[PDB]
Amino acid sequence: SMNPPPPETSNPNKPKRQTNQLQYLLRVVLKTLWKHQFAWPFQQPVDAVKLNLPDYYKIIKTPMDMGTIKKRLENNYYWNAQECIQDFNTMFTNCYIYNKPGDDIVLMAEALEKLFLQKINELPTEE
Ligand SMILES: CC(=O)Nc1cccc(-c2cc(C)[n+]([O-])c3ccccc23)c1
Repeated sequence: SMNPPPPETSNPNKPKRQTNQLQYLLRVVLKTLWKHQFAWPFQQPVDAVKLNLPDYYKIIKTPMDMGTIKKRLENNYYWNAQECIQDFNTMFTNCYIYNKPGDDIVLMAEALEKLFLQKINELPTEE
C-alpha cells in the first residue's frame, strides 16, 4: 500500500548521448503527449497512497510515467531512442495491465498512445 522509490532519472556512471532521435523524442514526442488534455494522470509517478490503490505496486513492478521520461530526456539520461521508446511503452502497458477495458484511464492512455505511435512512425534517421 506504500509508494516505492521512483524510477532513476540520474546516474552519473551511465553513459549518455544527445542524438537527433532523442531530441525528437523530447521536442516532438514528449511535448505532444504532455500538452494533451488526457496527460495529467501520466505526468508523475502513480501515488498509490493518495489514489487509494494499495495493490498498484503489487501488480506494476516496472512503474513508468511521463514525469520520469521528461526528467530523463531533460537530463540526457539515455544512450538511445529505443530506451526512451521502451519507457513510453512501459507506461501504456502498465495502465492496460492494472486497469479494465473502457476505464477512463485506459481511454486516456489509448489517446496518448495513438499520438505516440504517429510520432514514432516519423522518428528521423540517425545523423
Ligand atoms: C500522483 C498521482 O498518482 N496522480 C494521478 C491522478 C489521477 C489518476 C491517476 C492514475 C494514473 C494511472 C497510470 N492509473 O493507472 C490509475 C488507475 C486508477 C486510478 C488512478 C490512476 C494518477
